Amino acid sequence: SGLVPRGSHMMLAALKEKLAALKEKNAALKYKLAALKKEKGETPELAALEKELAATEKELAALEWELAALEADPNPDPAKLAALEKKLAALEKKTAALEYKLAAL
Repeated sequence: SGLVPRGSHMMLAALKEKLAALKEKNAALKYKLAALKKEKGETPELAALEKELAATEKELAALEWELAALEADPNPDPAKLAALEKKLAALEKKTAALEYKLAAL
């Protein structure tokens, strides 16, 4: 099997920390968003951003279950780990853009 088990073990740990950092970063945008909702009202723009945040929070919770099941697998599928890394990478980019967009409002 070579370095396949070691690569899966290292990628599992990297994705676990990546996901936990995304959960904290996305939850912190709730407080800034609610502050903007209080200051400006629940505008159509702020309402749409709240749905994005809620949807991102919902997906991170589901991907966390997927990561939990892969961590319990004695031989996790490297293809599932690679696909999970790609999803988290895209969620990182959406969260970074939402953070800059909330700071600009």
